[PDB]
Amino acid sequence: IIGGEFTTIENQPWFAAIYRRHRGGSVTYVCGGSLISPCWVISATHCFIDYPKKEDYIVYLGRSRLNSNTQGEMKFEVENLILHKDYSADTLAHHNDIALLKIRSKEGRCAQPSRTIQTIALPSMYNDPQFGTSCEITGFGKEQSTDYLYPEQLKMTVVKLISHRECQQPHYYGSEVTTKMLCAADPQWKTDSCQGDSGGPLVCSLQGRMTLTGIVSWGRGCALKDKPGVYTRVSHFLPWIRSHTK
Ligand SMILES: N=C(N)c1ccc2cc(C(=O)Nc3ccc(CN)cc3)ccc2c1
Repeated sequence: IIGGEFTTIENQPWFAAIYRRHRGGSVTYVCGGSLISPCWVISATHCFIDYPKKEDYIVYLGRSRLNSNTQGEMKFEVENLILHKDYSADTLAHHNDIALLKIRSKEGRCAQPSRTIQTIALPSMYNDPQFGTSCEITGFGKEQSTDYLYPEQLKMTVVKLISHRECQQPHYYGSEVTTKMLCAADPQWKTDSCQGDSGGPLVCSLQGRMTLTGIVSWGRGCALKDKPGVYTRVSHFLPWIRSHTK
């Protein structure tokens, strides 16, 4: 997250921290995710497509720092890694950038909701917020495009949704951004999601309900003028999510 503020997991309890175990035992941070039900985390296929072995992943719920075993956190392995069959990547645009991780503890259990571990509601069909609405993003991603380390403490920020007509302007993304994608950015271009925030949530308060409107997917650079963050429009994928979690 470029700009924004530092936060803790009690303010983002649906946030899942996803790591990968390498041959030799080293563990590194991969992407964010969101808890949609006790056994299921939703994220972005681009985070996993190059290393599609479910046994390699470690998922934490209730974790506030990259390298601290936060009090109340829960550690899981991935029982099922479901990638969207029509996923693809263009130079900038990522298509069908959505994945599901069925989680299980070493005892064979799913998440136990608590003050620091909670689900996030899915949106309803054809009902996304209007352009100009403020939404929040969360993640352990880069603080500056030039950084190589990620921040130790979880971050969040707030951005505004941008219309499809505006996002398709020539100086924005033209025809590369589709109706299955949602743009969001800062009008002053000072805060945005960045590398390492992929798969994490774009949460919008809509009609009084905190909703998982988007999943961090792609963008040209980070916090660049006329280059919004681009998010998978979760409402389009409700049939796919329902069918793959039954
Ligand atoms: N401007 C944004 N909001 C934004 C939003 C998301 C971003 C994602 C990546 C990134 O590194 N993506 C990526 C894509 C595919 C693969 C798999 N090879 C790995 C990483 C890099 C920069 C990003 C910037």
